[PDB]
Amino acid sequence: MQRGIVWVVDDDSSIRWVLERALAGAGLTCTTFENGNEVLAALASKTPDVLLSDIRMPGMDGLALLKQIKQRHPMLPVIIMTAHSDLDAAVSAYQQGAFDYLPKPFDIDEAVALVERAISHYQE
Repeated sequence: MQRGIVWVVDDDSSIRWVLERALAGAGLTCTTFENGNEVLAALASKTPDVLLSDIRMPGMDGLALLKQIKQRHPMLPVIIMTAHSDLDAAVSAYQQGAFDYLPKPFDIDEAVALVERAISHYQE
């Protein structure tokens, strides 16, 4: 309902700036690493309110990371974020139980509200 965890794994300072500039400014918990690999160590420990997996970056990938949140506990809200590459998953994801497609670059202005959009579904 108010504030929450925000994990964004991507390889780009351009998307990391606007992102951290939105959360840190909105009081939302800002979190970043680089590739799904890093997020893994954090995933096994806890689960964010919403993450934007990336399937098109020099870091690692989005399948290896999504395979955890999907297997470990797919009940959590997840959003697919990437470019034309691997965009085919944008469809299958929906049938699998995806939330939406927030490709980058994007406007954090809309993301800030989209972050809670899913969290609400699991209102405590």
